[PDB]
Amino acid sequence: MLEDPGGRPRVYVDVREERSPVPSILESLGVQVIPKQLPMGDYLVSDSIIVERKTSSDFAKSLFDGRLFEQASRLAEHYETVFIIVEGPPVPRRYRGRERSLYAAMAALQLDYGIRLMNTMDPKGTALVIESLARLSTREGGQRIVIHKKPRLSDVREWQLYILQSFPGIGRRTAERILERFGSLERFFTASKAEISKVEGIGEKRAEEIKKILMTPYK
Amino acid sequence: RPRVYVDVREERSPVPSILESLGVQVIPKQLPMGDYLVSDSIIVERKTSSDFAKSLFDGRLFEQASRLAEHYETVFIIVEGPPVPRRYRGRERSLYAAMAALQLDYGIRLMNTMDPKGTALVIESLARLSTKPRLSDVREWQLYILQSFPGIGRRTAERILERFGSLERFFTASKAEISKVEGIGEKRAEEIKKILMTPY
DNA sequence: GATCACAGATGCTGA
DNA sequence: TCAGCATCTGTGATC
Ligand SMILES: [Mg+2]
Repeated sequence: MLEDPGGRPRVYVDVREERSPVPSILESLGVQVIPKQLPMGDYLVSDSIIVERKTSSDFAKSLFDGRLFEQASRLAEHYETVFIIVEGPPVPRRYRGRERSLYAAMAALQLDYGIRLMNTMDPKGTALVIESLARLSTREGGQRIVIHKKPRLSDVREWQLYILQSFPGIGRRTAERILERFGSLERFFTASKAEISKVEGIGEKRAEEIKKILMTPYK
Repeated sequence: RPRVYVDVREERSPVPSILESLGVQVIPKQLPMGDYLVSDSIIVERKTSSDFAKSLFDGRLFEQASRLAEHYETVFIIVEGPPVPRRYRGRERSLYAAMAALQLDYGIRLMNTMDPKGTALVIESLARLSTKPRLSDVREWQLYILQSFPGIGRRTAERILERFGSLERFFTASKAEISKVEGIGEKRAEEIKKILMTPY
């Protein structure tokens, strides 16, 4: 339903991912690819889409590490839309028979925290899926769809949001609202019980908690 | 014991037999659309990889996607086989793009399985499956929050709070003040203040 | 036609 | 994706 094509295709790569064949492929499809340290995940696609890239075997490996679902729930807490892209065959040779595990995980990542899975065949596939997501999610809409003014994509904003999210009571939406209000973390970290409760979604109780955290001296 | 309703016309599929033999109660119903009804909320659509592709290029896939999405809260399309069948090497851009569009514009969820075994494993999983961290002492929330800054460990978070005794105090300290803390140099300090001070 | 208090709907966080 | 519950809101009783 969203109609209009958006701006210059742009995404941020986390540094740990920078190494991939993926970024060069991405640039080769005309996507601007900016390598930065992101709080989480490997590709920042739009303000509310994070992408975590995993080879089918790292998918497997981290399922049994315990790594997978910790990472999973973090991503799902902080971004409104999480894509895990699995690159290569869903079940690698080395992992046959353990398939009941793998597919079960997939079904759980999907139902438990609403994460979204794409399976790609190679880097180029991942690079295509990322590029399409980038394009699709930009796009401002047509019939009866308001267009809002949208914050420019940045890593610095992402961390500003990651830092706000770490507070009790402060989640995805509120962190955003806190930024539009105060314009700055430091202006926010400086306001009063009163002013922090002005925010849609925060009450006296959560405001008190926040203030008390900001101010209580450390023994 | 998970129940799943299988549509009559899916019943030629190899999948349901495997389902049966994993303890899933396979019941045939006459489905309004879809291949397996996993709950009232959750419908599954099973397509072979080159069926997915064939129907991408017919324009049936997106028509089907439409009805699935309108008539059910959650929609899965399980695509059995490699995402890009040989017949379609060279149109992959078109395939993945459709996968992107299915998820962002229709909200539809995809799985990719390697064969009927996987598809049945996935279905069974869903059938069953729908059947810090921090806790409030202020001192601890403090060490948590600081530790979500780039580069900052627990030991550095400690030392930060030793020097400045308060977050509010740290959050307003000078680049020079901050970068002197042990385990925060110029590099990490620059980022911190950039984070602290960059406007919307 | 305005306030208000409060009970229950909304919409969030946190996973 | 969704439980659990904080925050918000619509309602209707009163002035
Ligand atoms: Mg990764």
